Amino acid sequence: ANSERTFIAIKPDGVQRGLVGEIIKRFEQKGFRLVGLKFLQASEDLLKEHYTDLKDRPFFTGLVKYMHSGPVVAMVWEGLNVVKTGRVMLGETNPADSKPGTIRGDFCIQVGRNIIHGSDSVKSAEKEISLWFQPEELVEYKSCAQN
Amino acid sequence: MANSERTFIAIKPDGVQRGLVGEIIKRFEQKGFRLVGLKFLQASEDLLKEHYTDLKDRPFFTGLVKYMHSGPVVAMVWEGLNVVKTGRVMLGETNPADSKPGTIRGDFCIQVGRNIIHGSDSVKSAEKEISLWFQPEELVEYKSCAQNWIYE
Amino acid sequence: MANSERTFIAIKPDGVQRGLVGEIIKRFEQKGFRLVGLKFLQASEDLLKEHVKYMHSGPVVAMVWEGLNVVKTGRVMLGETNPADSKPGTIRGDFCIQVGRNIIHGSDSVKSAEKEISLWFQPEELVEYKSCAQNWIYE
Amino acid sequence: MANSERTFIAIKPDGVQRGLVGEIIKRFEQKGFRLVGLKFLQASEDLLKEHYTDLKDRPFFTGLVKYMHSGPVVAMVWEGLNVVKTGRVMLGETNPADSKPGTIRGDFCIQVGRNIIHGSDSVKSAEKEISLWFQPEELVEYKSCAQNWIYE
Amino acid sequence: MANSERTFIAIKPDGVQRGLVGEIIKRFEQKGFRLVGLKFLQASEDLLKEHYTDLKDRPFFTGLVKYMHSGPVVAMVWEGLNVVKTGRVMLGETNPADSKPGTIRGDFCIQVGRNIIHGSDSVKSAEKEISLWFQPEELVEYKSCAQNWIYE
Amino acid sequence: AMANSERTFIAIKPDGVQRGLVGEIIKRFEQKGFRLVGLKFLQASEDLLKEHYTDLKDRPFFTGLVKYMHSGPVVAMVWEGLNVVKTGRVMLGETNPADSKPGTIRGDFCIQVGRNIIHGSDSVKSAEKEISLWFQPEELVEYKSCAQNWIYE
Ligand SMILES: Nc1ncnc2c1ncn2[C@@H]1O[C@H](COP(=O)(O)OP(=O)(O)O)[C@@H](O)[C@H]1O
Ligand SMILES: Nc1ncnc2c1ncn2[C@@H]1O[C@H](COP(=O)(O)OP(=O)(O)O)[C@@H](O)[C@H]1O
Ligand SMILES: Nc1ncnc2c1ncn2[C@@H]1O[C@H](COP(=O)(O)OP(=O)(O)O)[C@@H](O)[C@H]1O
Ligand SMILES: Nc1ncnc2c1ncn2[C@@H]1O[C@H](COP(=O)(O)OP(=O)(O)O)[C@@H](O)[C@H]1O
Ligand SMILES: Nc1ncnc2c1ncn2[C@@H]1O[C@H](COP(=O)(O)OP(=O)(O)O)[C@@H](O)[C@H]1O
Repeated sequence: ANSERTFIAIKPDGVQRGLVGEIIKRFEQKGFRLVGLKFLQASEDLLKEHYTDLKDRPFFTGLVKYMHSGPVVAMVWEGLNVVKTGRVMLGETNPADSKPGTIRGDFCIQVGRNIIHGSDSVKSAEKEISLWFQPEELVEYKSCAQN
Repeated sequence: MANSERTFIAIKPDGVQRGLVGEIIKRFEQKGFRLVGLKFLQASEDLLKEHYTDLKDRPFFTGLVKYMHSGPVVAMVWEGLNVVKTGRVMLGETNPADSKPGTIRGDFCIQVGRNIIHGSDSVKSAEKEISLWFQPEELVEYKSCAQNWIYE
Repeated sequence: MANSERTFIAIKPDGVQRGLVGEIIKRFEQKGFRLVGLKFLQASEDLLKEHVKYMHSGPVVAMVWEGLNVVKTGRVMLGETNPADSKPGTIRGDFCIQVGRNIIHGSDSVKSAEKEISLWFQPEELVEYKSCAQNWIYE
Repeated sequence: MANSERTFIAIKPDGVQRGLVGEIIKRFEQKGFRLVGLKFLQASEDLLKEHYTDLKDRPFFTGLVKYMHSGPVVAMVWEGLNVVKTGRVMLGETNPADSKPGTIRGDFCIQVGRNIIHGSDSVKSAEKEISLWFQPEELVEYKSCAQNWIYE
Repeated sequence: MANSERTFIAIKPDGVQRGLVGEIIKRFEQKGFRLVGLKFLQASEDLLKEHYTDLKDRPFFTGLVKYMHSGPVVAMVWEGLNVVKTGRVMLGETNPADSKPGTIRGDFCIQVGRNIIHGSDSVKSAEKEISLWFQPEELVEYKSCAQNWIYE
Repeated sequence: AMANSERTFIAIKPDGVQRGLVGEIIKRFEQKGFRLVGLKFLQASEDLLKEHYTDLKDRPFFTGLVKYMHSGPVVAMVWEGLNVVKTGRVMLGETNPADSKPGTIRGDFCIQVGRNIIHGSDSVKSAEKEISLWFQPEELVEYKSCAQNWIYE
C-alpha cells in the first residue's frame, strides 16, 4: 500500500496561470514521491480515451476541446493512500464546493476551468498512468525522509 | 451576467495594523476574482453604523463601531462567479474559532471581536455595502487576460 | 483567564529532520498565539510523556503557546491524529502521511496541557511578555 | 521627521493583470513601512503625461502613456525612514534584467516596457507624485503598534 | 525573435530529493518565462559525460557524473527574453557560498558539489544542451495568455 | 573534513519576536540546509547581554542596545554547517538594514540599525565564545538527517 500511485494532470488553464510549481510543491511537502513527469499537448484521441466515462455527458465535447487547447503537465506520484489523499488535496469537482486550503479551493472558480485532474481510484489510476506514460518513463528510486 | 457578481470585502483595523493587507488581497487574486474597487480610509462612525445597521440592537454594536473606527480600513470590491458566497467561505466563520485552517480568519485571527476582515453575506447586502462605501466612478472596468482560463 | 490558556506543542524528530520547524512556528505566530516556551532537546525516559524509541531517536522542539482556546484551536490547526483524514490547510494535512511517523504532537485538553507543560518546562523557561499586537487580537 | 518620509509607489497595469498586488503590498508591510494611501483607478491620459512629463521627448513616451492607460493602476503612499531610497532598492532597477533576485522587478518581470511597478526616485519627486495622485484627505494618519519595535 | 530565446534548466538529484522541484519551477513561472519542455529521468552516464564534456579533465568530473547519476533529474527548457543570462542570475553562482540571498542556490543549498540546479551559461550551450536532452517533438509550443502583459 | 561541523550563534532580538518573525527566520536557515543544534527562549539578563556585547561597551549606543535587548525575550540558536558563520552573516545582511539587500533577513524585514531583529556571530572565534556563553554543552543536540547525504558530498 506504501507504493500506491496516482495520476495527476495540470490542465491547460493551470499551466497558463503559472500554477505548476505551486501544485508540485503541495505534493512534495506532503511527502509523496515523484515518479513520472512530462509536459505535452494531449491529442484529441488521447483525451477522449481519458474521459471515456463522460462521452455521453453534455460537457464532453467542450471538455475535450478545452483540454486540447493547451499543453498539460502529466504526473505520477507514489505513496500511502496517494489516490484518495490526492483527491482530497485537489478539492471537489466544482471549485465552489472545494474548501480553502485545497488546490481547486485556493486557485480557481468555475467547473469548466478547474486547473487540475486527479485519479478517483486505484483502477482509474493504473489505467490513466499506462495511458499517459510508457513504463520506461516511470522512475523508481528511494526518496529521502520517508523510511 | 453571472460572471459579473460583485461583493464587498473590508480589511478591519486589526488586519491593517497586523500587516495582513497583502496576504488577504493575494488570496482573492490567486483565486481568480477581479479587483474592481480599492480604497483606504478611516471610516466615520456614521458610515459604520449604516454599514452595521442590522446589528443596531446587539449588545456588541457600540463596541463594534468604536473598534471599526479606531483605525483605518481597506475597502474593496471583488467581482466573479459566486464571489459573494465564495468570499464568505474564504473568510471563514463569524467566530474565528469556528473558521477552519485555510480560511483567512482561521489562519490569522482568534477572537470574534477582532476578526480582521468583513465580507458581504448576500448579494443584496453586497450592492448595499458597495454603494455605501464606493461611488460608481471608483469602480474600475477592465478585461483581464486569464479570464479565458478562469471562465469558459 | 480565557485569553491566558496555554497548550503544549511538540515537533517530533520527523518534523525537525524534514525542516518544518519554522513553518510550524509561523502558523502559530500568524494566528496570533503568543510564544511562551521554546526549547530543543533529545528526550530520554519518555515513559512519563506517554502512557518511546522514535521520540528518543532524535530531536524534539518543545513549545508552549498561549491564547484564547489555544488547546482546542491548536488541535484544529494540527489536524486529525491520522494524516488520512486531516484536511488541507492543517499542519498534518499539509505535511504528514502516516500515523506512525508523525511530525507533531499537541495537547488533548487543558488538563493534559497543564501536565505536559509542567513535565517538559521549568517555570523559569516560561517567559511572560506583553506583545504589541495582542490588543489588536483581543477585545 | 526623518521617520516620516513618504514615497509614491504605483503598481502598473501589467502588475494588476498578473495578480501581483498582494505580493507587492506584502513586501512593504513585512519591511515595516506604514501604508498611508491606497487607491485603485484607471489613470487619465493627462494624469499619466503629467506623471511622466520628464520623459515627453523620449521615443517610448507615447507607448508608455498608452500602456499605462491600457488598464487600472494601484496607487500607494508608504511612510518610513528612508522609504524613498529603500523603496527603490526593493523595486530593483529600471531594466528587470539588471534587477537582482529578491527585488520586485527581479522576481516578477522581464522587459523594461513591462516592469509592473513604479517608485519615486527622490523625496522631491515623491512630494509631487503624492500631490498629483492623492487628495489630502486620502492620506490616513495612524500609529501602528509595530513602530516601537521598528524605530528606537 | 529575441523573446523566443531558450535555455536548459535541470534540477539535480539533490534538488529532487530535498523537495525543491516546485519551488524552483515557481521562480521561473512567477518571473514570466514560458515552460517549453519538462521531463523526469535518471540520466545515463554517457548523457552526463557529454553534458559536462568541457570538464572531463577536471578532478571532480568523476564525482560529478556519479552524483548526477545517483538519482533522477528534472530536465526543463524555458523560453523568454534573455532567459539564458537571466536564468544564470536567478540561479546564483557555481559556489552556493557566492550565490546571493534571493537566488536559488543562495536560498537552498550550501556546497558546490551539491548545488541543486543546472542552467545553460550561453545561448550556444543552451542549444547544445536542449537538443542533447530533448527531442524536438517534446518541445511544446503555445501562446501563454500572460504574454501581452510581459512583452511590448 | 569536519568543515561541515562549523557552528554559529544566531539570536532573534526582541523586535523580531514581537513582530512575529521567529518562524520566517528559522525557515531560511532550514531551507538553506543548515542543521539546528541549539534552541532556547529566554529574557536575557543585563549581565549576559553586557558580556555578549563586551566589545561595544565604549560605544555611544551600548546602553541603549543592552536595554533594548533586555526589554523582551530573544530566541537563541546554534546552527551547524559548512561556513555557517560567514554564510549566516550573508543571510542576515549588513548592520544597517538600509545597506541590507532584498533577500536577506534584515533587508526584507526591518528598517533601522537600532532595531535589526537578528544577531549573528561575525567570526568562528566570536561564535564559540557566543555559543558557550548562551548554551551549556548538554543543550546542543546531535542528529543526522536524510538531507545530509544530499547537502554534502
Ligand atoms: N457541469 C460541467 N460543465 C463543464 N465542465 C464540466 C462539468 N462537470 C465536469 N466538467 C469537466 O469534466 C471533468 C471531469 O469531471 P469528473 O470526472 O466528473 O470530475 P473530476 O474532475 O473530479 O474527476 C472536470 O475536471 C471538469 O473540468
Ligand atoms: N459577540 C460578539 N462580540 C463582539 N463582536 C462581535 C460579536 N459577534 C459579532 N461581532 C462582530 O460584529 C461583526 C458583524 O457580525 P456578523 O455580521 O454577525 O458576523 P460576520 O462579520 O461574520 O458576518 C463581526 O465581524 C464581528 O467582528
Ligand atoms: N527603453 C524603454 N522602452 C520602453 N519603456 C521604457 C524604456 N525606458 C523606460 N521605460 C518605461 O518608462 C518608465 C519610466 O522610466 P524611468 O523613470 O527612467 O524608470 P524608473 O521607473 O525605473 O524610474 C519605466 O518604469 C519603464 O516602464
Ligand atoms: N570545485 C568543484 N568541486 C566539485 N564540484 C564542482 C566544482 N566546480 C563545479 N562543480 C560541479 O560541476 C558543475 C558544473 O561546473 P561549472 O560549469 O563550472 O558551474 P555552473 O554549474 O555554475 O555552470 C557545477 O554545477 C558543480 O555541481
Ligand atoms: N549606531 C547605532 N545605533 C544604535 N544601535 C546600534 C548602532 N550600531 C549598532 N547597533 C546595534 O548593536 C548591534 C551590534 O553591532 P555590530 O556587532 O557592530 O553589528 P552586527 O550586529 O551587524 O554585527 C547591532 O546589531 C545593532 O542592533
